[PDB]
Amino acid sequence: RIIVVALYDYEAIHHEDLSFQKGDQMVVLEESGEWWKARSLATRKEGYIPSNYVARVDSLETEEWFFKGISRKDAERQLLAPGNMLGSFMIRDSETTKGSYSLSVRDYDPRQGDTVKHYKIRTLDNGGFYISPRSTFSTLQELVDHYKKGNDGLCQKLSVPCMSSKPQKPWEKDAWEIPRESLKLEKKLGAGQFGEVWMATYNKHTKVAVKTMKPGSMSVEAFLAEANVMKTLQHDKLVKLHAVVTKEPIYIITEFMAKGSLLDFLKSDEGSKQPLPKLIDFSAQIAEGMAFIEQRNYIHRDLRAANILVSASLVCKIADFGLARVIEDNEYTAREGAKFPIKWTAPEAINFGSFTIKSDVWSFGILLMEIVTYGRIPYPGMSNPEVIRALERGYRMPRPENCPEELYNIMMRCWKNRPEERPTFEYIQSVLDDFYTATESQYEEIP
Ligand SMILES: CNC(=O)[C@H](CC(C)C)N[C@H]1CC[C@H](n2cc(-c3ccc(Oc4ccccc4)cc3)c3c(N)ncnc32)CC1
Repeated sequence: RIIVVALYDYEAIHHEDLSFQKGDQMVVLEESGEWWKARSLATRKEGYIPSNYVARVDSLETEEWFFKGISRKDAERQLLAPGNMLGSFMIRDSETTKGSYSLSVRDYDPRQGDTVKHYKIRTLDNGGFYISPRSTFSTLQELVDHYKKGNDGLCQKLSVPCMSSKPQKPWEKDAWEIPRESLKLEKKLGAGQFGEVWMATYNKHTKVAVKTMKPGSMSVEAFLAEANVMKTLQHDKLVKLHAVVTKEPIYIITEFMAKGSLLDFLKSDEGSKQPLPKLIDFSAQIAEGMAFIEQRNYIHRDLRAANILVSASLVCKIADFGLARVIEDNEYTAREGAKFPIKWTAPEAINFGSFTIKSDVWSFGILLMEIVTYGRIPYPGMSNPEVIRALERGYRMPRPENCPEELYNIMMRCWKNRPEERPTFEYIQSVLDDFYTATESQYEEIP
């Protein structure tokens, strides 16, 4: 008997889904995938449930102020989102002390502006918790109630839990290769060289995006082989690949991203007004996604701002990872013109077809420049031959206005002519994640 309790409200969408009042209790039967088979004790109706809507009855996951499965950086982004107030907080699993916890608190001061401060919650050997030795607690709930009453050494008195929203429904069971009839294409979002993108509805209940590839552009078997790898590249900063239609014209079904391409967003009324530290955060998010791709020994091949998508909450997600590999070169695709962009591509990829994670690093440097110029064409005033010849002679784009020198230094590292001399995305991710807090302590040393 493994027992869980519902967190959010969820109703039937598929064959056998159940009732989810905000506080119903159930027993887990099976645990394969993100959909769990389970039986309820309330009115005892049965079927399948979304695992991310439930939580173990004795676990901290039931608490409003506990955020399971997020990082320190995630925590900071979430707390700094609009709608949160001074003293907004969360408790999360510690990233640097396994089994222990961390408290993250939204702070403000006129010098540093909006920040998030982090505290180590230590566990007592015989039970309980403390941040400072003079104030111990039997439960994390007692700790929270204590610091809601007064700061007692913290940067702020705790106010309310970090705002959150009901998570995405997990994708339907075993609906990887889906029938084309399951999709109603509702709005064409754009047309490109080798296909179109539509907003669509999947089986009357789920909003998705559908990339519709032109006949002649891809092979079903080649595409599917690659797509079966793509779908496993699951990370908060990569766009989620839900499903495919494995018949020409091949369809690629992904999560819908409300603010479209980062390139378009940077050139929009709203995006053109993002302050520099937000631009840096965008850059960090993309680098986190690319560090994942690097860790997974994968290659993007066409990294640039056009292929970054932006969510309604301004989360950046990498799209089209690996796709260029399975776009075919034939009479059909040739009729369009110009497969990959010279100004974004590493010289060894151009010259020899050597695409690697290091040519992606080169491209990332170009993307950084796209970001800090709000979407300007790379190498303004230069033709493609001019770019290639200048690069060969050690020319690189100069630092533009409103670009921190350290950011430009990262670009210059990305643009080493020898690929082995370019940094790892693991390195880039670390320097961008800590861009403004490099000389600052990890956690607050509270007395
Ligand atoms: C004037 N501006 C325009 O015309 C610009 C295009 C320019 C920025 C170049 N117009 C474009 C701007 C991006 C728009 N777009 C593309 C995708 C997408 C991307 C990749 C997908 O497939 C994948 C394949 C492999 C791995 C991951 C995903 C699926 C959907 C997408 C989405 N999921 N949600 C929302 N908008 C999306 C479409 C119209």
